[PDB]
Amino acid sequence: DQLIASVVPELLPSAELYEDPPGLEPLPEEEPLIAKSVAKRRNEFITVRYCARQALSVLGIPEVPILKGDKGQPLWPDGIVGSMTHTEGFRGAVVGRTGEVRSVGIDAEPHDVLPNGVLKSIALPVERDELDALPAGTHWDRLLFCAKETTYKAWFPLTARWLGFEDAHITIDPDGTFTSRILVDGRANDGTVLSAFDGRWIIDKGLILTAIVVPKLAA
Ligand SMILES: [Mg+2]
Ligand SMILES: [Mg+2]
Repeated sequence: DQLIASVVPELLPSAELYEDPPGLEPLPEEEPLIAKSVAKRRNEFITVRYCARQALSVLGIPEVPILKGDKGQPLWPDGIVGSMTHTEGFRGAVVGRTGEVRSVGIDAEPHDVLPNGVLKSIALPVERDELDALPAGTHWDRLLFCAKETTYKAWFPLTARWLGFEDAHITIDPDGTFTSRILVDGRANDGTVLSAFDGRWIIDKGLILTAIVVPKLAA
């Protein structure tokens, strides 16, 4: 009953953990990336890459470092796309072949009200009214935050550009889907235009997991 696996296609292997297993190490090439980091950050960095290497192995890729670009993005092997996320009680990664999908993003958050002031900073005025109308029993504010994070993670590998909270309008459906409408220039690096993303969401184990897969276009 893994969360990521329940919201991405079977052809995108994923792996996740809810605690840091004892004894894990970064690969040698990864050590400089967390040398200056606090211990909590070291732990999540190491464990999420353990998960990513597990998923990569399913695609036939043996142990390899996963470094980071200047904008924080993970640097995947040739022919691979993927995404990672970590929060209190969750580390997760998903990967896929560029021959199968264009991009993927995921995000995890605890299923609770957003911290004070955060919803105001992330939500368009219309989004706030929309969330107020969704069915009781779900922290839709936190789900919106997650979906916004996921939208940027799926977007950046295809554009190499920023996407702020105000640059996409996210509509959440109670049925476990959402849509992200892009409000900025959507020209992508493959010549196409990105105007909207389709996403999926699940709440389980006290956590929200959101995911966007950007499909390949028809030939
Ligand atoms: Mg994190
Ligand atoms: Mg996040």
